[PDB]
Amino acid sequence: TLIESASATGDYYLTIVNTDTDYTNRDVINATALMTGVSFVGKGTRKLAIGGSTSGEVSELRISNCGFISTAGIEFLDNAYRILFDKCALSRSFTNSVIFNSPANSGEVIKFNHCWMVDNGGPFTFKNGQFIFDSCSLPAGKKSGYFDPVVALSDNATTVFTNGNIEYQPGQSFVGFTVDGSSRLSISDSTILLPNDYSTVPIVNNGDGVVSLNNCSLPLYGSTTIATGFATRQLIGGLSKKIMSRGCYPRAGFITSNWNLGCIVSPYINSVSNGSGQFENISNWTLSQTGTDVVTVTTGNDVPNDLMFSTSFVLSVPTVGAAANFTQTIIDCEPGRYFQLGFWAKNTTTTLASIRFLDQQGNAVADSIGYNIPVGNTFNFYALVDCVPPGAYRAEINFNVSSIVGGIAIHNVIYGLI
Amino acid sequence: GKKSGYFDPVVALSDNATTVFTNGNIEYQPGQSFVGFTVDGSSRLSISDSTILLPNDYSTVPIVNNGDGVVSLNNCSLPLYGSTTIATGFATRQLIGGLSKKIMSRGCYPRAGFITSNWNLGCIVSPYINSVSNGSGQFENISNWTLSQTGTDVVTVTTGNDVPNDLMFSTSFVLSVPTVGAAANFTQTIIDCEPGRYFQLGFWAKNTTTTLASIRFLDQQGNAVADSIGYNIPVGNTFNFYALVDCVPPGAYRAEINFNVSSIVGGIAIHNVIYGLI
Ligand code: NA
Ligand SMILES: [Zn+2]
Repeated sequence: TLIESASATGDYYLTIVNTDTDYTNRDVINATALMTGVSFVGKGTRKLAIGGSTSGEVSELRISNCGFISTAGIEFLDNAYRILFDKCALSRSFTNSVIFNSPANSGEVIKFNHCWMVDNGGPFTFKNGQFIFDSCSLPAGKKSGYFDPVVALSDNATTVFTNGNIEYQPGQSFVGFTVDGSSRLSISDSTILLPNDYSTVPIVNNGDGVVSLNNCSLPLYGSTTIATGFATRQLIGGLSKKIMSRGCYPRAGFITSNWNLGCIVSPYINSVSNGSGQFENISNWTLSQTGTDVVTVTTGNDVPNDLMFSTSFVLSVPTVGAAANFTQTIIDCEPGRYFQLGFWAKNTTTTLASIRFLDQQGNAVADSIGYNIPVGNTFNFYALVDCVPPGAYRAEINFNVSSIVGGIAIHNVIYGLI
Repeated sequence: GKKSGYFDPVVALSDNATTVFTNGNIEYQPGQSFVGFTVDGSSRLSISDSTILLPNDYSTVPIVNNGDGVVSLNNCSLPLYGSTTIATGFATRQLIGGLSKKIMSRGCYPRAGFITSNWNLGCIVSPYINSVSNGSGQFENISNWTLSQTGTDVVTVTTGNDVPNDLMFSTSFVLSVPTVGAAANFTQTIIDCEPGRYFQLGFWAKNTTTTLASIRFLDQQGNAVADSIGYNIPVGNTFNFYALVDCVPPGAYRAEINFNVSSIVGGIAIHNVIYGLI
């Protein structure tokens, strides 16, 4: 354990260089390059530097069984790439955690293997570069009074997060990943664990950014505060529509009668069309009367927020005898795969929302799943995450209004596979 | 790169070998160009969460899939924009060569985006990721296509042998504009859309009229769910490959590939139209 003294000055406590600038010797030297078995305990003022404009290429360096605790971060300089952090701790950092400010001749396959990265007080700045997280855990929480330890991708950076855990402790709530410019984030075979009071989103996708989720355990049931102030109760924020998810599932299941506790992956995984009345008509929907009087439908400007749409459908029940079905079907079904269904609603009549799955001949292939929307004068988000049944060809979203004189505003209807 | 004067350092799978390439980088230095992976027999290659980086004058393909081989790409950064020399002499400007049609790709994307007005700089993953049918006139008719007149006189369409190469099809569509007043749309729609996932669109064209090619996405009721992406095909007397790689928009149910010809007496030969998800 190397504890930095209080009198230590400068910006760096350790700089890793290669005074051999010769090509012939590079592979010979870098094959055996090793730093192992040291815990560095800083005082939050000095960084670790890798490379340098005057250094030879620092690559294929194994940093194994090492700790970088309470430092001012790890900074990549010129000529630093393919560094292997092999089971290391990078925790309790001050001001910065990892600095990659697009240095020259740097960034190829930088891998964190089984790394413990928690309680940091500064961002992971990935301006370009290629970063791999494998069986890592982060962020747990942030250093109180400092900056969010966000993994911030910008320019043309890529980041893989696989076989790991994205978890926040109770009382911790901040964005963990941001994707900007033409950056890309891929998360696979991992768990994302959010405490009950988590009120933002773990991932924000901006610009030309891409986010892809693959066989991940997701917190899609239980919370009514996730993504407070976003377009929907969604796991991925931002306005970039380049969102992909396959094989993801609710962590420990989903109580299908409590759509009020549901969360979707993203509002852009949506094969519904005109799901918020943005066409200023009801194209892709049919309204089938079932009572004595006529239920009416219109498109209005009463919305919970205008982050995606400024319109909503409004179904009106003028008499106790009026009743109707408001229906759209979506040809987008893969049996055995989970789907997401979501919508905002403000209901003052009796509305039964349901989904069922039909085959190519229109036969229902399984029992429908219904949910009575609570009555009230506020918008609330509802979502269902469940598995597509065998034989399904098209999903059918239906709203049945009846019984009570009033109406329901329906905003941003969403259905897609995750 | 390769050792100068020696053999290609190709990763050559034969018989019943398997190979996984994950979390890594497949990159060639400037001035280096050779096939990096070959798949033969009943071998299988899977590439995941990796980058494939090709220099400016790279002129072949990094992967060749032969026989009963399988190649699968998963969430990879691909060089799909910028080069007109990739896969020189192959059936299309494609990243995977060979004749094996067992090609899969999900979650792949152009490395740093795609300037959607420059289809002349586009590259596709594979011509076998194709849900277009009769995309090259191989049926000797225009099944799955519609010709709709929009001007005076009549634009005509035939299938003929005018091709850039015979590696996949020996036929092409030929649209002919007889007068300056003639105009028509030549359209196929493909029900194969996953919102949020990238698509590939590609075709060979040799154009002496005014041809606006475009793709747009329609819902199940035929409404466009986003602005169409159009590309004016350059005029000339040579075949060139054009491609667009972009993201399927929300609400998309069917992709609509359209060629609008008008204005100039002449024609356009269209060869090996390709659309699929990657
Ligand atoms: Na269909
Ligand atoms: Zn893996």
